[PDB]
Amino acid sequence: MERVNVVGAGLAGSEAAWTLLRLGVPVRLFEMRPKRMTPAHGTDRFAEIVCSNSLGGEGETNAKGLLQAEMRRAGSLVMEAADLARVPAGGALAVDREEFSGYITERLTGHPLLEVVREEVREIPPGITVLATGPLTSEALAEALKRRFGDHFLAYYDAASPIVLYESIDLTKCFRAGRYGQSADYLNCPMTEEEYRRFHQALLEAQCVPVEELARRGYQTLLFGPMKPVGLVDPRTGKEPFAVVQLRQEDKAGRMWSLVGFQTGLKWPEQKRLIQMIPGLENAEIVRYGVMHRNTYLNAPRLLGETLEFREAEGLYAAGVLAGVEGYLESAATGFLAGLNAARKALGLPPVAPPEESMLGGLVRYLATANPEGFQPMYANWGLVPPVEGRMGKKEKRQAMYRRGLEAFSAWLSGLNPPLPRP
Ligand SMILES: Cc1cc2nc3c(=O)[nH]c(=O)nc-3n(C[C@H](O)[C@H](O)[C@H](O)COP(=O)(O)OP(=O)(O)OC[C@H]3O[C@@H](n4cnc5c(N)ncnc54)[C@H](O)[C@@H]3O)c2cc1C
Repeated sequence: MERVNVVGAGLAGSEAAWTLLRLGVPVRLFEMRPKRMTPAHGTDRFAEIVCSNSLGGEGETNAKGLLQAEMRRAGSLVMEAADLARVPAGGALAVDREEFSGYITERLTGHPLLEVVREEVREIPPGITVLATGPLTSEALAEALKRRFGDHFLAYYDAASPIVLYESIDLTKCFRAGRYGQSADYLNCPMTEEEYRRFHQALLEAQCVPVEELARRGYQTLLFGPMKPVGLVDPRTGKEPFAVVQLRQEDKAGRMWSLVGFQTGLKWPEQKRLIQMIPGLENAEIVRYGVMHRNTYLNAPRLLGETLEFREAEGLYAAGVLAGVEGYLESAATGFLAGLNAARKALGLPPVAPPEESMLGGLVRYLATANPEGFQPMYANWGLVPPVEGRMGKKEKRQAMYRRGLEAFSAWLSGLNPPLPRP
């Protein structure tokens, strides 16, 4: 019909291309490597794994585990490669990285419907196009995306604060409120002077400014910063608290709230330790840890639909880190969806999206509808899907969520018209 462009042959680009091919749609796959390398890549292989060889935990209480199962059910090339290249790593799905990318490279390159172009794409290609250029998207394409969609809707670094599950918050210790300049819908966690003092020092021991760097500059620094109580009034004392930690709603459904101004580079167990010191958050469940690093991505809530098609550019898609996710598997899975919808478009069919119970479904809903102001990248986590009701233990609830999501995803796949062929 029409040959579809896929820009970038990483995790997301490789899966997109494959999905197009599986549906008999011809692909033009651009990859600048090796003509131009990124600071993190060392080969010219498709889907090169640049760091850890882990695709995440595979257990039935792990959100990444559910996403693995969905992609396996979908006949994903990345999962096929991963299962073949698997090496023992207790708990996690880990791979021999060269075998993995070699297998993926061979399968794609040897497909007759696939044409590979070894060039840096400097402008958005016309026609039906999937952009999947990753955290180290070439500067020229990044600037082309800004020119086309707006210079505040692409970032070159993230600065993400920890996000906690709302249902894990002890709300008796908080209050909704804003100060002048703020929306009245922040959650506030008040601290006494002694509570702040101990918090500040634990932060020293834990080691757009990273929050720990502010502590390091002194006791007063945080208080002048993101923990300033000015303009707030505790309705439990009728007074302005000594200090506060504010939380803001991140997802449309309200299951996920971030700590305001808590961008951080602390190790994950240190973040957990620190957050559980905050009144209201003592047994809060962190579902997305804070990070700050070089990372090119689009503001998905301002730009994309749940289908991963650009809302204001028909037949254009983003996948992977560029689309606002984080993680090898998350990149591949959004690659799959974007490739599926791009293929459908080429075939004159309307777009689809997985259900909200599935991890991929929960993930793309979040990309499309999360809080757009200061949007940060998201990885798979249980905050993304509806909870299971009950008084049974956490592990049992999560197992149920896993089973319900994989079942919803499988039914969705089965309903596909046209269907994806068996692997
Ligand atoms: C240093 C580092 C460490 C990471 N560690 C982990 C980790 O431990 N675990 C984890 O889950 N994830 C990790 N990631 C995060 C992320 O999940 C991976 O980067 C993942 O590969 C993202 O998939 P992707 O397809 O979106 O991007 P990529 O896999 O990077 O694919 C993008 C491709 O597009 C190409 N490209 C870029 N610009 C152009 C252009 N203009 N024209 C043509 N081609 C272009 C690139 O050469 C690249 O091949 C890490 C990332 C980095 C940078």
